[PDB]
Amino acid sequence: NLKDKILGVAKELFIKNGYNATTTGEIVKLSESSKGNLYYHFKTKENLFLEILNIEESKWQEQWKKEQIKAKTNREKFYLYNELSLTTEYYYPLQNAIIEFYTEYYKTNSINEKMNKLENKYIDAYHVIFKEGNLNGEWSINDVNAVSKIAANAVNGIVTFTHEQNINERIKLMNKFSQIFLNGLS
Amino acid sequence: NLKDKILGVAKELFIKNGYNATTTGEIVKLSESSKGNLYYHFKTKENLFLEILNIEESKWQEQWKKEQIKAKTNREKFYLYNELSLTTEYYYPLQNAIIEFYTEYYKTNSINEKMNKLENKYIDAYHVIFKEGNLNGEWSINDVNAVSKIAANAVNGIVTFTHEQNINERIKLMNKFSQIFLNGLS
Ligand SMILES: N=C(N)c1ccc(OCCCCCOc2ccc(C(=N)N)cc2)cc1
Repeated sequence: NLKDKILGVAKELFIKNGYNATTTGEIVKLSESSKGNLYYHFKTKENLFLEILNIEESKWQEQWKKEQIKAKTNREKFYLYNELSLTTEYYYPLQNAIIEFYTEYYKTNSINEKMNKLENKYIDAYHVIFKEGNLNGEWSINDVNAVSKIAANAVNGIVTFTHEQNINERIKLMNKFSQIFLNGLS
Repeated sequence: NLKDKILGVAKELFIKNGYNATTTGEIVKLSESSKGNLYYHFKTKENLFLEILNIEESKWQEQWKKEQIKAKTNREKFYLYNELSLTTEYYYPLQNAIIEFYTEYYKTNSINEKMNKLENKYIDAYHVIFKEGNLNGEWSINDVNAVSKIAANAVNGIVTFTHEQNINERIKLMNKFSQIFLNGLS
């Protein structure tokens, strides 16, 4: 494909480099396509980027739904989601670029928007898990929205700022995290 | 001194223009030094920047030392340290140069080695708090190093990824997090 082949190349650079880093020049020279191409569906370069962010979040959320089945209690769904976060090839590998992207677009208002709409998906999984856990009586949270935001950010932190040491050590910490977090909910 | 003048000038340049655009040549002339002297003290821009980061960490340590007297118990020092981290990073001018530097060297090993000596210094704050907490029956944790790595990165995610919300909300969420987390340890 083409419209779907650019996405694929940019994704690679954005990760393999960063937002500021990788450039529309490089995107094109490693992919092969005129400039305008990136102008219809791809308004700006930050449009191509918010696009990739959309796919990835979709894909990771899809995979998680095709995987949460292995977890009976929501308590277990919480643990599972946090460990899978460490291994997916989706979304989380773009956190640095995103961090960077935000530190240079928070100055526009069209940014504090999309970058905040994508946040709804991001925290949704925890919302379902947490609200469902309330219905299922596993715990009793009155500020589900706050708790979901906190879990998602905390977890994205462990996933993102421990990205150097051994994966089993990480999975270990993440499980100890899920342990402590949930134990503090009640 | 000439060494400290290089550090001070570079720090300002990195803040005004960020990492990528700042050159050792700018640094040499503005501090009235030489490529040779700069080579002798730091070898490279990356190294120079890492040295700056260590000085910054010390300054941050010394500041924590004074501010933590506002907290009798370690339960308090925990709440206070997290809140501080969120508020001071909100207006820390080096954060962009730092974001630009990490997301651009978390691939190399030359650099990625030291970053961890540095990241470990930051995690120590938690280690001290938690150990002290044990010795005063505020809690009993048997995996101090571990809970410490977790608190550090979890807090870190909350500081880094919430960046699209009004400041009191973020402080509200950070404090809620400290409450939950400290609750799951008891
Ligand atoms: N001249 C001075 N007085 C001075 C100079 C530099 C300084 O350095 C501030 C660094 C601020 C950014 C603080 O960033 C974090 C992020 C996360 C955690 C955490 N997760 N614990 C802790 C700190 C402090 C004081």
